[PDB]
Amino acid sequence: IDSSAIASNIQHHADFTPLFSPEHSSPLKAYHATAKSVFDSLIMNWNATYDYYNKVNAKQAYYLSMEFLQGRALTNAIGNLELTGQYAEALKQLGHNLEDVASQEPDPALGNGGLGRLASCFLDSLATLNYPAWGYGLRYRYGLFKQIITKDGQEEVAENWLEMGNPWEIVRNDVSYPVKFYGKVVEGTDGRKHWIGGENIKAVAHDVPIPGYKTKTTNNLRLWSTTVPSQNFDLGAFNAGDHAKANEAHLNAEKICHVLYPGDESSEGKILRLKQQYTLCSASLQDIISRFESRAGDSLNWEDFPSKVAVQMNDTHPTLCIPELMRILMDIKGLSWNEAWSITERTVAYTNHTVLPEALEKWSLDIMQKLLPRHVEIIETIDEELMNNIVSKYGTADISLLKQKLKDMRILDNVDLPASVAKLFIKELDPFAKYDPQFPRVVRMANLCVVGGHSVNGVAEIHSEIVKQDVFNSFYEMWPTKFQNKTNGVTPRRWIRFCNPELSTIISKWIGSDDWILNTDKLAGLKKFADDEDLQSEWRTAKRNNKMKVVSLIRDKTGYIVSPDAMFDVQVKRIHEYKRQLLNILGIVYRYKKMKEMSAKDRRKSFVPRVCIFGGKAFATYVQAKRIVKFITDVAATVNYDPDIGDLLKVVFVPDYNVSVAETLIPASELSQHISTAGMEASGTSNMKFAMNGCLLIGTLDGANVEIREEVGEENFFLFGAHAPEIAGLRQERAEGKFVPDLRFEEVKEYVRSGVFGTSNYDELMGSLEGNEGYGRADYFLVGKDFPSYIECQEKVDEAYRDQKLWTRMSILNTAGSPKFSSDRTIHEYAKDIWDISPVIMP
Amino acid sequence: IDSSAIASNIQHHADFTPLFSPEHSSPLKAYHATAKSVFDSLIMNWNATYDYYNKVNAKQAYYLSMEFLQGRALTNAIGNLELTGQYAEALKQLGHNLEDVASQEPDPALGNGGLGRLASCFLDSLATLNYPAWGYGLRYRYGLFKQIITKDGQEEVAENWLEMGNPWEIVRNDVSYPVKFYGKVVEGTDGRKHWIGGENIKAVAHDVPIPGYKTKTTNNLRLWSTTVPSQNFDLGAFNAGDHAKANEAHLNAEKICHVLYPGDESSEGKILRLKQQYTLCSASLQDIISRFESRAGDSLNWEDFPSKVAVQMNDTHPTLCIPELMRILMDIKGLSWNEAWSITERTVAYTNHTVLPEALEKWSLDIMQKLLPRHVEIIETIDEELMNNIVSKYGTADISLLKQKLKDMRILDNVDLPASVAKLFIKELDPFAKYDPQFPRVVRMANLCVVGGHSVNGVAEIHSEIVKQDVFNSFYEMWPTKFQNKTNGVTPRRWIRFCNPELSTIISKWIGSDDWILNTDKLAGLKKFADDEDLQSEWRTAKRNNKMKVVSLIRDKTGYIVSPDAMFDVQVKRIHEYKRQLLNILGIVYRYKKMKEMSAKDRRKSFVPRVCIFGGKAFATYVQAKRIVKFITDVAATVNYDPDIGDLLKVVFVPDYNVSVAETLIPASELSQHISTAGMEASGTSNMKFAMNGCLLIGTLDGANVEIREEVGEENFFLFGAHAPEIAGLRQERAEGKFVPDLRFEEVKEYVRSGVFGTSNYDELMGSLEGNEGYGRADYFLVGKDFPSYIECQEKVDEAYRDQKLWTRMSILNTAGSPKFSSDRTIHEYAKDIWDISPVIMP
Ligand SMILES: OC[C@H]1O[C@H](O[C@H]2[C@H](O)[C@@H](O)[C@@H](O[C@H]3[C@H](O)[C@@H](O)[C@@H](O[C@H]4[C@H](O)[C@@H](O)[C@H](O)O[C@@H]4CO)O[C@@H]3CO)O[C@@H]2CO)[C@H](O)[C@@H](O)[C@@H]1O
Ligand SMILES: OC[C@H]1O[C@H](O[C@H]2[C@H](O)[C@@H](O)[C@@H](O[C@H]3[C@H](O)[C@@H](O)[C@@H](O[C@H]4[C@H](O)[C@@H](O)[C@H](O)O[C@@H]4CO)O[C@@H]3CO)O[C@@H]2CO)[C@H](O)[C@@H](O)[C@@H]1O
Ligand SMILES: OC[C@H]1O[C@H](O[C@H]2[C@H](O)[C@@H](O)[C@@H](O)O[C@@H]2CO)[C@H](O)[C@@H](O)[C@@H]1O
Ligand SMILES: OC[C@H]1O[C@H](O[C@H]2[C@H](O)[C@@H](O)[C@@H](O)O[C@@H]2CO)[C@H](O)[C@@H](O)[C@@H]1O
Ligand SMILES: *Cc1c(COP(=O)(O)O)cnc(C)c1O
Ligand SMILES: *Cc1c(COP(=O)(O)O)cnc(C)c1O
Repeated sequence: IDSSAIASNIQHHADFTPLFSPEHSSPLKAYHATAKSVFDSLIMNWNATYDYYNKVNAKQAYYLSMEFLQGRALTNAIGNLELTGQYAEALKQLGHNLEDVASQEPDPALGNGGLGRLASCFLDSLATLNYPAWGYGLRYRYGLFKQIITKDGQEEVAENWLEMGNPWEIVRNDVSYPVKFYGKVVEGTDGRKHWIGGENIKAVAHDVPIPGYKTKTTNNLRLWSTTVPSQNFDLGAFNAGDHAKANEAHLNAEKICHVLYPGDESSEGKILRLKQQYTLCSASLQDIISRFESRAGDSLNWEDFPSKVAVQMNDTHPTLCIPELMRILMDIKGLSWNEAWSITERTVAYTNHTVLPEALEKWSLDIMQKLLPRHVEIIETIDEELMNNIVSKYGTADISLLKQKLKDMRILDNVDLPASVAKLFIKELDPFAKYDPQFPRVVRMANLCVVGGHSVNGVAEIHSEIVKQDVFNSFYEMWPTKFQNKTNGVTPRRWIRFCNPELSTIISKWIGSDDWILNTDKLAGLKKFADDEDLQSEWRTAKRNNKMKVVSLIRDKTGYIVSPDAMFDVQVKRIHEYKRQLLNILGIVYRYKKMKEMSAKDRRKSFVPRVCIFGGKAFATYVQAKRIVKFITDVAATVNYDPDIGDLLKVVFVPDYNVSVAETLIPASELSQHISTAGMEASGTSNMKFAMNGCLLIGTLDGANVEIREEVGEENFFLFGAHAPEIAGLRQERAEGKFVPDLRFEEVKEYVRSGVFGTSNYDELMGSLEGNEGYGRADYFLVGKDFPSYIECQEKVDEAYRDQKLWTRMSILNTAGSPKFSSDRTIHEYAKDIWDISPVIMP
Repeated sequence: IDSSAIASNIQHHADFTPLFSPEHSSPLKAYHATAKSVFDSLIMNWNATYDYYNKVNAKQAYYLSMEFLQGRALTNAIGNLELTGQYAEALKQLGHNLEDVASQEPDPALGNGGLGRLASCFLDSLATLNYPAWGYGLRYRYGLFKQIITKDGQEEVAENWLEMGNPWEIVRNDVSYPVKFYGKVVEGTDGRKHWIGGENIKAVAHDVPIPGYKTKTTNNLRLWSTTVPSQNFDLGAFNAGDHAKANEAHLNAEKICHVLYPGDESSEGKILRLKQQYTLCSASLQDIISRFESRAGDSLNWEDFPSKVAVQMNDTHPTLCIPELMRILMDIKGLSWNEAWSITERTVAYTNHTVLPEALEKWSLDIMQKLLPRHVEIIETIDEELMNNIVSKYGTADISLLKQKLKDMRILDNVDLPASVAKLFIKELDPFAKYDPQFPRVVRMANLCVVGGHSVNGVAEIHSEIVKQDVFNSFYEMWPTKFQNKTNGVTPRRWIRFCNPELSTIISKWIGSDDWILNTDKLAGLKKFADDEDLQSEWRTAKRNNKMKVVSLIRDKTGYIVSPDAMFDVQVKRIHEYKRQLLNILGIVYRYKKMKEMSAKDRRKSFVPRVCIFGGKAFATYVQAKRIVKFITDVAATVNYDPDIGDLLKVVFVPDYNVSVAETLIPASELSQHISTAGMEASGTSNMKFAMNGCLLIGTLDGANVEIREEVGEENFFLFGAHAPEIAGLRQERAEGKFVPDLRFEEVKEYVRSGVFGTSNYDELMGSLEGNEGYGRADYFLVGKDFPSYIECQEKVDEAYRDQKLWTRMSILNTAGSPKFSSDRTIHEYAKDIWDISPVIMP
C-alpha cells in the first residue's frame, strides 16, 4: 500500500466526490480530497470493528457527553494508520504540502473545555487499547462561538465548520429515533403507563470513526442531529405569506443542535438546555437498547443488560438517562419497578467534573413537570425510595438528625414528603415536610446521579476526596463503596507524537524505540539522561524550532512581532475569575512598572525576556470575564509598543483558542500557568499536555498539579499560593475586615487606575478586588492574597531560566514524569473498576 | 466496460460513499448506490464537455426558467449511456431488480407544469444534439407540493426529495455570487452609479449533468441554492432566548428556495416571488459574465458578448435579466448606455407560454422601487426611450392615435410621462400624461420583455398568431421582425424509448433499426404498415401489457380495482377551470345516468367499457379547482361500487401526478383528453407524449392539437367544440341572455344537485355554470356550450373502439405522425433562428 497509489486515491476523490468546480485549485480543495482518501481506510476498519463486536457480543461501554473537542482529524488519522510518510509524499507529487493542507481543516465546533477534550482523548485511548466503546453526543452546527478580538475586547461569532459538510462523518439514514416533548401520561388497558401527545422530533445518527493507533480497531462517536420530517412544514402558513410560521416546526427541532451550552437566563433558554439533554439521553439509550436486542436475538434476557451495557454520565447533563432507562424498561418492555431499577443501578455510572455550581444542575420542577411529566413521576418514585432507605439506615428515633439527612440527599427539594415519611414529623405536620411557596420547587440532578449510578468518581485524588468530604458527604456515609477516583489523562499520540514530531524524534532516539507512544511508561528511561549535554542540546533546539511556529502564529493572528529568544510563558484556558487570568496579568503589570522605574542597564540584570501568551474564550454572557480579556488586550498594546521595553517583555492574547491552536502553542511553551484558586480546579488536562512537552508548570496546590508535582518532583515544579484547607478561612477573615493587602498589590491596583492602559481606567474591574463583603466584590478568588506569594515565585522562575542547564534538566524530567497522565491508564482504570469491560482484538 | 465491473462499482458506492448502516439492506439503499455508480460516468463526461467548450469558446445558449420537471434521472441516464442491459444484470447479481430500484427514486420537486417539463426535454435534446447550452434555475427544497387525496378532496404536503440529499447533483462551493435586496443608489467620484446597502445574500451553484443520448456531450442544469454565511447567525439573540430572531437572517435567505410559485395574495408573498426571480437573474447573469471573461482572457471585447452568449427568458419570470444586464455592463464594467443596450438587445430573447394573466406579470412599482431601486432607474430610462421611438414612428401630428400606442406599449403604467413626451399633450397638461392616484402605478413585465429581447416567440402556430394579433399588436406593428414561432416538442427517449420499452421493440423491428430514437422522422415508415395485422397484434398486446402496470398503480395509490380489458381514457393535467376537467366528468356523469336508466342488456349494447383516469394538482389557493377534484373523487366512490355498473365504467383520480406517474400512465393510454376552452391553451406537451405512444386524442381546435391533427390526419383525431374565433362572441351572447342550454345539460346539472354523489350537492360548483353575468359565474369557459358537441363526440369514440382494427390502425398512424413533435427539431429551430448557435462535437 504505497504513496503513488494514495496520490491516485486523492486525485480520485477530488474528481469523483467533488465539492468544487473541476478547474478550481485550492489548498482547501486538496484537504477535502485528502480527508476523503484517508477516510476510506476508516470505513473499511469501522465496519470490521462494528461487525466483530456484534459477533462477540462483548459488553460495550458508552460515553455520553454534551462536549467533544475532537479537533482536526487529518494528521491524527493518518498518523494512527501509520500512512504519515506516504501521505506526505503523495501531496508533493500533486503540488501540495501536508502541513499547509492540514491547516485548512476547520476545528469541529463540538466542545468547549476539558470536559470535551477529555472525552475525545478517551475515545482515542479506547480505540487504541481495543476496548469496545462508543461516544454519544450532539452535532452542534454553530458550536459555542468563534472568538474574534477587536478594540472592544471579545466578540462572539457563530462557527462555520459545517458550511461545506464534514468529510469525517457518515449519515446513517436508517438510524432515526423519535424523541418527545411535553404531552401527558395516562393509564392503558394493560395497567401500563403511556406517554402520549406533545411535540415529537427525530434524532438522526451521524457517525465519526475513531481510528486506533497501530490497530485495526476503529470505534465510533455517534452524533445526534435533530430535525422533523419535511411534511411538518406548513404550506398554508407559507402560501399565506407567514414564512416564519410555516417554518416554526423545523426551527424548533433544529435549534436543539444549533449552539453548545445556550444562554439560559431565560425560561426559553432553560427549556432548550433541557431538550438538548433529554434528546442526548433518549436517542442514545434507545439505540443502545436496540443493539442489545439484535445481538441477543432469540436468547433475550434483560437481566443480562448490565453485563452487556455500561453507560457513563459525564457530569450532570446526561442525568436524565436514569429515569429514561426506567421509562423504556417499564413502559416499553414491561419490566417491573425493582427489575428495571436493579438493571438501571448497575448500568449507569457518574463522573463529577467540578465542584462549581453551573455543573451541579438544579432545575425548576414546574418546567420539568411540563416538559417531561412521565420522567418526574419516575423521579418522584425514586425520591420516595431514597427516603425510605434513609429512614431505615438512621432515624424515626432521632428526627432532627433524620431531618438533616433528608435535606442533603433529597432529589426533589421543597416538595411535600411522601405520606410514608411525613408520618414521622407530626406535632400537626412539621413545616419541613411541606412545600413552601416562598421558595422554589427544585430537582437536584447531582443527587439523582448519585442515587442512580453504581459508581461515582472524580477526576483527581484531591478532588475525589473533596467529593466525599464536602460535596456528597451523607451519600458517602450511606454507600461508601460507590465513591471512587479516576485521575484524568491525555492521549500522547495527539499531544506529543503528532503535535510535536521534533521532540518525538529525540524521545525515540534516546529510549531506543517509538513504543513509548503506546507504552508511555517507557518515557521514565529519560530520567538518567537528564544531565547528558548532547540530549540537552537537541532538546533545547527542538523547543526553539517549535517557538518559531508560534512567532508566525502571533504575527498572523494578532499582528504583534515577537522574538523567540525570550521565555515563552503561556496561560491558555477558559476565561474565568477562578482560573485567575487576572492574577497573571497583574503580576506582569507589576514587572512592567518595576522595569519602567529602573535604568535600562538594570532592566537586563533584573528580568529575563518573556513572551507572555494568554488565550481562551470568555462565556459571552459572563460580563466580568469579558472585561478581563479587554483589559489584557489593552495592556498588550501599551507594553509591546514601548521603546523602553522592546523585547524584554511582550504580552499577547491569541484569539479563538482551540485544539488546533493548542497543538502549536503547547510544544513551544517553556512555562505554563495553572494558578487557579486552590480547591476550585477539579483536575485540568492542559497541565498534563504541557508537562509531556517539557514545559514547566507554575501553579497552586490544586487539582492535577498536586499529582503532577508528585511525579516530576517538587524541585522541578514552581509552587505558590494558599492551599485548599486555608481558603474559606482566609475569606471569612476578609469578611470581618482582617485582611490587609501587600503594599505592592495596592501599588499595582492604583497604577492600573492611573489610566496608562488606554482611555479605560478599570475602577470597575479593580472594584471586584475590594471591600470585605458582597457579591462580585470582596476578592472572593483571593487574587490580592496570593499575589505576593506569586510574584515572588516568578522571581525564582527568572533565576532558573538563567541557568539553561537547570531549566533543560527540569524540562526533561517533566517529560520523564508524565507517563501517569496518559489517558490510556485512565481508560484501563475505568475499564476494570467501573465498566468491567474487556478488550476485544480482531484476528 | 462490462456488467460484472459495474456490480462492483455499485457495491463500492454502497460501502465507500455510504448513507446507511452497513448491515442495513433496502431497495432505497440500492438506489443511492446505483445512482452514484451511474453518476461517475456523468462526471467524467461533464468535465470533458466543460473543458472543451472553454477551449473552443463557442457561443453558449442559456435557458432560464423557474421550473424544471426533471423527473427521475436513473433509467434515462443509464439508457442514454447505453449501459441499460449491463446495469440490469449487475443488479440481479446483487439480489435486486432495476425496475424496483428505479422506483425508489424521488421525483425532484423542481417544477409544476409544461413550462418545466419543456425546459427539461429541451436540455436532453440540446445535449443529445451536441449544442452548447446550460439551464439555469432555483433548487426548490419543498417544491410546489405533494398531493394527497383524502375524503375532503385535495390536501397539500411539502415534498421531501432532499431529505437524504440528491445524488444527481454536485455542489460547487467555489461558485457563489452575492445578490442584493433593498438598499439605495448614489453617485460616486467616477460619475458612476453605485448600489449600496440593503440586505445581502449568496447564491451557491448546484450542478445537474444532462447526459446526451449516444454522445459524450454532457451539458448542465445549474441550480441556485440561496443562503447566508454562518456569521450572520446572531448569538446575542440565541443566548438571550430569542431563538427565532437569532435565526431570522438564515430564514430570509433560505426561504427564497423553499417553495415553487409561493402564494402571493400578500405583500410579503409578492416580495418573495420577486426575490426568487431577481436571484435567478442576478446569480445566473453574473456567472455567464464570469465565463465569458475567463474564456476571452487577454483578448476581451464586450462587443463580442452577443456572439458568445444567448440568454432565453422562459415566460416573464426572468424579465429582470434585462435591466440586470444593464446594471452590470454599466456600473461594473463601465459601458455606456447605448453600448450596453445594444449588447442587451442582442443577447436576450423571450418566449411567451400563455395568454393567461398569471404569466403576464404586473408588479407594483412601489414594491419594486423599494426592493430594486437601481433596476427601476434603468427601466425608467428604457421606457423613456421606448416612448421616443414611438413618437418617431407615429405622431406629434395624430395625438389621440399616439395616446393609444403609448398605453399599449408603456412599460411603466400610470406614471408621469418623461418631460420630452409630456410636451405633446398640453391643453395645460393632459390628465393622461399624469399619474392618477386613483389607480396603481404598475410595471408591465411582458412589454419590457418585448422591448428587451431581439426575438419574441410563441409555442404553436395558432398561439404565435394570437400573440401577434391579440396580445402584442402595437409591438408587432413596430418590429414585425421580432415575432416568431417555435412549436413545442418532447424528448422521444424519455417519452417513448424509456417509458415504453415494449412498444420501442415493435418500432425498431418494423422500421428495421432503433435510429428513430434519434432521427425520429423515420417513424413515418410505419404509415404503410398500419393495416398489417401482425403489426397490429404486437401493437395491441403491448398496450395491454402496459395497461396491467396501471391496474397495479390504481390498486396501490387509490385502492380501486379496475379491469384492463376496458378503454383507458385519461385526462392528466393541472386542475384549472379552463382545462375543463369539469367538462369531462360531467360527460361521464351523463353516461352514468343513461346507464342507470336502461336495461342491463342495453348497457353492453350502448357503451364500451372504460376506465376514466383523471390526475393533476390544483393550485392550493385556487378554491374552485380544489372543489373540482373533491367532486371527481365523490363521483368515483359512487360509480365504482355500484353493482348495476361493475366493469362497464370506472372513474379514478390518481394522486400526486408527476413525471414518474405520467411515465406509467401515458404508454398505457388509448384515449387522452385535451379539451381546453379553445384559444386558451398555448401549446400543451402531453398531447404529443400521448400521440407518440399510440394514444388517440379527443379535443378542441386549440393549441398543439391543431398541428397534431394536421400530422396524424383529421380522420385519426376526435375533434369537438367551438373554435377560437367564435369564443368572445358566444360569451357576449351569454351576457345578453341569448344562450339557452341543451336539455341534456340541464338534466346533468340537476342530477348532480340530486345528492346521489354524497352529502354534498355542489349547488356552489354548478353555480359557476349559471347566470349571464359576474365573476366566477356565467360559465365563462363554455362548459355548457360545448357539452352537447362533446358527449356526441364521445359516441363516435365508442363506435370506433368497437372495431379494434380501426382503432389500432389509427393508434399506429398517431405514432407515425408524431415525428414533428420531437423536442430535437424544436431545438434545431431555436438554435438556428434565435440563438444562432452551432453544435460542438468532441473528437
Ligand atoms: O468543558 C469545561 C466545563 O464544561 C461544563 O461547564 C459548562 C457549564 O455547565 C455551562 O452551564 C456553562 O456555564 C456558564 C454559565 O451558564 C454562565 O452564566 C457563566 O457563569 C457565571 C455567570 O454568568 C455570572 O453571573 C457569575 O458572576 O459568575 C458565573 C460563574 O461563576 O459562565 C459559565 C461557564 O463559564 O459553561 C460551562 C463551560 O464553559 C461542565 O459542567 C464543567 O464541569 C467543565 O469543566
Ligand atoms: O408550468 C405551467 C405554467 O407555469 C407558470 O404558471 C404559474 C403562474 O405563473 C403562477 O403564478 C401560478 O399561478 C397561480 C395563481 O397564482 C393562483 O392565484 C391561481 O389563479 C387563480 C386564482 O387563485 C383565482 O382567484 C381565480 O378565480 O382564478 C385564477 C386562475 O384563473 O392559480 C394559478 C395557477 O393555477 O401557477 C402557475 C403554475 O401552476 C407559467 O406562467 C405558465 O406559462 C405555464 O403554463
Ligand atoms: O462566580 C461565582 C461568584 O461567587 C461568589 O459569590 C459569593 C458571594 O460573595 C456571597 O455574597 C454569597 O452570595 O456567597 C457566594 C459564594 O457562596 C463571589 O462573590 C463572586 O465574586 C463570584 O463571581
Ligand atoms: O380564472 C379567471 C376568471 O376569468 C373570468 O373573469 C371575467 C369575469 O367574468 C368578468 O366579470 C370580468 O371580471 O372579466 C373577466 C375576464 O376578463 C371568469 O369570470 C371567472 O370565472 C374566471 O375564474
Ligand atoms: C486540553 C484543552 C483544554 C482543557 O484545559 P484546562 O487546563 O483543563 O483548562 C481546553 N481547551 C482545549 C482546546 C484543550 O486542548
Ligand atoms: C408533459 C407533462 C405536463 C404538461 O402537460 P400539458 O398537456 O401541457 O398540461 C405536466 N406535468 C407533467 C408531469 C408532464 O409529464
